[PDB]
Amino acid sequence: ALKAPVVVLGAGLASVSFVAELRQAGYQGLITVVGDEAERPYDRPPLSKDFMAHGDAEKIRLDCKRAPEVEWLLGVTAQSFDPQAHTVALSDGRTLPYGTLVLATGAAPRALPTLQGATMPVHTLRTLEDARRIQAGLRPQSRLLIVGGGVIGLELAATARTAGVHVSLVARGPRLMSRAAPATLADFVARYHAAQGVDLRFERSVTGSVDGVVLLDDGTRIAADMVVVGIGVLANDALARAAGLACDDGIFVDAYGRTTCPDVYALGDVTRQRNPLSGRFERIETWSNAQNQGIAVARHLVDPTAPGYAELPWYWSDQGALRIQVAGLASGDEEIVRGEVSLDAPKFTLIELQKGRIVGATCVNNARDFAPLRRLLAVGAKPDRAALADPATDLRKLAAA
Amino acid sequence: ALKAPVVVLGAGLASVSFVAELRQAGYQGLITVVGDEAERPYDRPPLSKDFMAHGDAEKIRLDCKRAPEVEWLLGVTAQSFDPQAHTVALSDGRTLPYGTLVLATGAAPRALPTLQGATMPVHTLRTLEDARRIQAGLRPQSRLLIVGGGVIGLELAATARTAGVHVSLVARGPRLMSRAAPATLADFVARYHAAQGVDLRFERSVTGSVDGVVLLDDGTRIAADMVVVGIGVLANDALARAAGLACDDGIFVDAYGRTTCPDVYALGDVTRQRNPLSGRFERIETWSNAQNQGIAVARHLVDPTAPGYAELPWYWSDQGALRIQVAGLASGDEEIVRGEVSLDAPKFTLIELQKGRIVGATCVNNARDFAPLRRLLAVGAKPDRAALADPATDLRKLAAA
Ligand SMILES: Cc1cc2nc3c(=O)[nH]c(=O)nc-3n(C[C@H](O)[C@H](O)[C@H](O)COP(=O)(O)OP(=O)(O)OC[C@H]3O[C@@H](n4cnc5c(N)ncnc54)[C@H](O)[C@@H]3O)c2cc1C
Ligand SMILES: Cc1cc2nc3c(=O)[nH]c(=O)nc-3n(C[C@H](O)[C@H](O)[C@H](O)COP(=O)(O)OP(=O)(O)OC[C@H]3O[C@@H](n4cnc5c(N)ncnc54)[C@H](O)[C@@H]3O)c2cc1C
Repeated sequence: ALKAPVVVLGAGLASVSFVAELRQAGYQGLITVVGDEAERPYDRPPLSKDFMAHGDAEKIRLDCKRAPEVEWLLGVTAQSFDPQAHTVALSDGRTLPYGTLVLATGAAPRALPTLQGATMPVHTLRTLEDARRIQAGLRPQSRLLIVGGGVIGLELAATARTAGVHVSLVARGPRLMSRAAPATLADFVARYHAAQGVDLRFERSVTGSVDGVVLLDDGTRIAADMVVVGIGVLANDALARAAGLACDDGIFVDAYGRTTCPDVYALGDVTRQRNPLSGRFERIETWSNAQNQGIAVARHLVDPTAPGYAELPWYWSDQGALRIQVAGLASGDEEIVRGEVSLDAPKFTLIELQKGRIVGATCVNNARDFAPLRRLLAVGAKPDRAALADPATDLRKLAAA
Repeated sequence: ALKAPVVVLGAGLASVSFVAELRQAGYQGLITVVGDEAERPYDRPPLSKDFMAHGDAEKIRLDCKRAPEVEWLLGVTAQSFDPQAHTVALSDGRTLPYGTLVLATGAAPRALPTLQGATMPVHTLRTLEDARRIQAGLRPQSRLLIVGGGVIGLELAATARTAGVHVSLVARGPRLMSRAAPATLADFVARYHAAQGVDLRFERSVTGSVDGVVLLDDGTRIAADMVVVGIGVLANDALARAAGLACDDGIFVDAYGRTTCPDVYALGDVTRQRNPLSGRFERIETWSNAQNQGIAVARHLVDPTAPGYAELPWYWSDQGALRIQVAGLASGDEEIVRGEVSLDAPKFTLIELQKGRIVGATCVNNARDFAPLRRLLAVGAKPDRAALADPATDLRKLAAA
């Protein structure tokens, strides 16, 4: 079952979390991790946040201390694996044997086809190298165009505005954060960014570019010194596809992290997995999934009596003055708004319900509300909805009860 | 790998095809098939076609002759399996051991929630029992309402009209055959059915029913003596879900038929699998998939050097005077029409292309064109598009070349 030696492909958060849990759970056999980036393993959320603003990579490294006795092959690419021979072929000419192989290769930013032949700077923001490259170009009074309405681009937008950079943003949909964000939140977030000077263009797509100017599908133009594309990511599932595993922009796994190939597991951004709230398979793209799924899969490998991965989804985003936290589903049949939604000292909570049952929650500048709401969400609580609205109500009391 | 004994859950076409191929390929160990219907294994396409019209079940049985030495447990339901203990629990109190378990449990018609409390006859059409029940009610001059725009309902519509039954049809979309049928075909098919007296209602949904009358979302009513619901099917994946396999309205499998649980495979209508033309996972709902996927998975189990399942999708439908055949994708960036599209002696061929490459084809009353088109499709031929249109052109010559 858990057969030594263990080989993990990828050295991001999912991998680090997985190998630390293997050790903590008591597995003492060989663990080897192959990571294509020549970087001490590091966390990505700071890259569009404090790192983009302050530049110290030694504040963003992951703690591999809870993972003793691991050989990390950094700067090495796994090129293929042979699931019959139980081997992995590496870019440096070496081959690793495995008893258990774990694919934790993450995802990469989607390229924008219309900007393929561009003769102006066009970047994406995924790696430390990407962040350093973008940061090197955030000159005060320069012009940045962000393509896409997702959180990472909005975090970059806020960071750029704080740095004195002019920011325009083009999104193909009618709202920001179309993925897993309640409309009420998305609308407020647009109002916030507009108030901070972001030039927002909804329902537009990029059709191309000429001599430093980006073209839009309404026949207009946006001049910029740099474009940062953030229209989503694609799973890094090429090795899985070539080896015959079931994949579709993501490696399909069950709650034990098993792929369709025996002795091969997958974790984190590279996986397509069940969302227990929707009951549908989705590629979850969050820090909490990478950590939590890695831990759960490791725990169950060492102790097969342990339950499978069962945590419900959530994420956060830091956009200037907005500390955003979102859990569960973006919508149900009812939204309750706790507090006022205002640009004057923003602070509010949203609760999404389905037939009286909490299926999601949002907190903006209210971390204290978020933890008990996630607990109510996890048990599918059906609380009094006037109480949920009632600003008197203490949610922590509710959660403990 | 292929470990004896073999147990298959489900005794439909996928199962029969799979076990016959195991025997033909040379596997000589135990094979036991569990089938919940107390019926000699039978094919479903006749149920909305000649069986509905003539009623002889002994014309629709599957040939199990190429599957010698198989014990068929008919009228028995598999209630669960334990993938650790390698056992299956049966409804008759017995337990089967397995070395290799194969889930071939098909799919069941979706119920229409708005008709749940109906006090008039409401049926679906999947089984021999269903067909006999519906047929018993096809009284000449009675009124039948079909809900859904799919092929099975249209086949029933044609059969009913031939039997002197008045037929109305409600579809929520703007066209018939919204799934895997080119719009050109769907439009023609509607014209055909309307000409044969079917009362077609597009862009309407059923909101309920009262005392023998069905209610629609445009505020109107349709009286009927019988409703047959055909709004699609849902995979019978409950045993897989309970046992911890990756599922989402269908059991995920790779091209070897492997699920995420070692020693457990799945075939046919119950699977969600890669469509090589789209490169996306889909639940394929066709006779040819059930047969071909069953054969390919069996072949590779006996001979691991054999390739995985690789056949491209296709189906046919018999609707009165229309013998419809459809292969590949419904659309690309180009459609070529061979022949005239006319209700006067219907006979035409459609070819769908993507950047010059054939990605799909349709034949109406032209079986001779269909076989070479499927061959051109399989190799992704890029033929001369004037030649493809040119009625002189012989496609069989093209295919052999
Ligand atoms: C800028 C940014 C900001 C973010 N902010 C937040 C946030 O505030 N909150 C939040 O919830 N989430 C956030 N995320 C998301 C989060 O960081 C991801 O969910 C997480 O990184 C996924 O971890 P992972 O280990 O699965 O994948 P990854 O971090 O992508 O790690 C995979 C590693 O494997 C490597 N690899 C791929 N193929 C091979 C190969 N063949 N051989 C060797 N190595 C290979 C990759 O290059 C990569 O280094 C952010 C992400 C980014 C990029
Ligand atoms: C009326 C009709 C007309 C059709 N016409 C066409 C056509 O013209 N062309 C075409 O391409 N396709 C057609 N099809 C589709 C085609 O028949 C299916 O794709 C095919 O039946 C799928 O085969 P299967 O073996 O995967 O599933 P099934 O035929 O559904 O067989 C599965 C069997 O497993 C049983 N089962 C489920 N759960 C259990 C359990 N726990 N224990 C034991 N047994 C269980 C089921 O009850 C069923 O008997 C038609 C289908 C129908 C219903």
